[PDB]
Amino acid sequence: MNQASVVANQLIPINTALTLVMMRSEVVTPVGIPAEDIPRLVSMQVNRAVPLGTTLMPDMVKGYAA
Repeated sequence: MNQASVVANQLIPINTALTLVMMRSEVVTPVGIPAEDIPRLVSMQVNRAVPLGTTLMPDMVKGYAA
C-alpha cells in the first residue's frame, strides 16, 4: 500500500540520459525502482525505449544497482 515507483513521464528513447522531467512517481504493481532513487537515476541511460507510463525497472537502466 502507498509504495511508489518511478514511472516514465514521457517516452524515453533508447540510450537516452534520464532527466527529472522524464520521471514521475506512482503507486503501481509490480513495484519498480523506488521513487526515492530518482536522484541516483538522473543522467543514467536507459538501455531500451521506455514507453510513456511504463514502470522503470532495474534491468532498464545501464549500470543500475540499488
